[PDB]
Amino acid sequence: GSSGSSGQPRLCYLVKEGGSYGFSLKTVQGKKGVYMTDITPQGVAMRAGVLADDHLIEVNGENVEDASHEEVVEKVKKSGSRVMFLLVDKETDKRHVEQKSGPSSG
Repeated sequence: GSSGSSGQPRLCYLVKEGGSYGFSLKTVQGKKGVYMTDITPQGVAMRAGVLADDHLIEVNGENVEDASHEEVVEKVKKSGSRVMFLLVDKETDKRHVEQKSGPSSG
């Protein structure tokens, strides 16, 4: 329904403008759920105020936290022309922070 519009996280209301939105979704191995990776500049996304590496919480009012890419990509196209994306900032959230590894040779 309409219980709760905005709260802790930021509401990113996307509005179809040119061909495809200004964001891109991708599935990462090991991780559960989809999120924004490519945020086109001065585009539909960058305009809505949606940052990258933001774990999806719900689309058009449909929790996608543990939703498969297929479920989302389909919910977005079906949604119609506009959609409501809700995610958290990359800084606010917390990811697996550890001594990253570089290139190995030998």
